[PDB]
Amino acid sequence: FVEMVDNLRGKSGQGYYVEMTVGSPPQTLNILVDTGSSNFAVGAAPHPFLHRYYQRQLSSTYRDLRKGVYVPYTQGKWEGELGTDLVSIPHGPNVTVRANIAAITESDKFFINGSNWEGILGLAYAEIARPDDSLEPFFDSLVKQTHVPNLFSLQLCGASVGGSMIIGGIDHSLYTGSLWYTPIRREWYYEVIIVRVEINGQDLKMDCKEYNYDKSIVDSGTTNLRLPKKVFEAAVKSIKAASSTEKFPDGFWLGEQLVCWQAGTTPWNIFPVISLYLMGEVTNQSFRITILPQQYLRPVEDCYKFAISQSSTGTVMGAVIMEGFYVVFDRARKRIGFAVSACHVHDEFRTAAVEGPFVTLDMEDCGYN
Ligand SMILES: CN(C(=O)CCc1cc2ccccc2nc1N)C1CCCCC1
Repeated sequence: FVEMVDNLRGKSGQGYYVEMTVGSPPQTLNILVDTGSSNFAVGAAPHPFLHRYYQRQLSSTYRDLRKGVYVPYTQGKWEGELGTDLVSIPHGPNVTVRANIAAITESDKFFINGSNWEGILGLAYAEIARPDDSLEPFFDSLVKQTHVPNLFSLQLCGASVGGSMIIGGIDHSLYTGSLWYTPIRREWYYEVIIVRVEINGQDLKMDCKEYNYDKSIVDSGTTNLRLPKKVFEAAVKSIKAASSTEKFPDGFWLGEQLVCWQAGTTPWNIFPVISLYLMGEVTNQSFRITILPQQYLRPVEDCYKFAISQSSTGTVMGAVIMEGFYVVFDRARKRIGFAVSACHVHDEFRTAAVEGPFVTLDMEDCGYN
């Protein structure tokens, strides 16, 4: 798989993008890899923050579907025109496909001033595809129209960030130890169930249904470990406690202040490891993934951001979790797999782990209905 190794680039906080081409002749764009959504959507107008944008008038293989899409979200929108064209991924499988494409023609707080990407790649399922599930997501089209296997994996290494998106298989050189799989609970987002949370090998001891209220998902497009509300303060409370070897203001933990140290020495030890238990492949079986403080204390370009934060929408295992591990989205088998990443950052004392099996009863009761 070397061709696809290291095919991802980005900037701290600005996401991961892969190079893609659209239309005939090919028009190259940097597209952001997002497992949190299901639309393939790209800039078509000369927005001032865009380096490049899709010029449909140049493409003989462009086809208007004569329909629009409106995608509002919490603090922003994008809006555009549906059509189809031929899509290819240079540092990826050697194929070319006809995919749905949303020509973005108006947006608000969508493009990042500074960033170097011009569209988004929705890697999740039809159910959450805008405007409706009849709009076949890109990856569905790829597997349907070639012999590329129904799976992809992501190794986010994290100014310049890099990684790999291995379309069609798994590159063993990218991870150590063993993959452990958690089932994709439903095919809309990459929904999974967390069955237990420790902070310093010490159970948070909360009703496990809290952890997946209303949703726990895996999302390359989100930066933070975002936790649900109750869970969040409970973790904070425990994190706050394990970190009593020093004080910080309330606004910090709340993601309203930065927190400053001296570029002489990185402390680290006074911060707790976080363990998440995820439902295993078998009845009553689970496994745990373990992040270090390097994963959740993120330098801003010497003050870091506490990269765990609260949420209304559920749990979101963002880059914080994902850069710890090789993540395999085994869509063929309705499961997500986790292994200790080969490129993740680690000191000499502690390390990110994927360990099992453990015994965990009533795991299905941790889901929400
Ligand atoms: C707020 N953002 C998040 O990723 C949070 C969760 C998320 C929201 C989305 C909203 C609309 C379309 C796709 C989305 N994908 C996501 N993963 C991003 C918006 C898209 C580009 C990067 C910043």
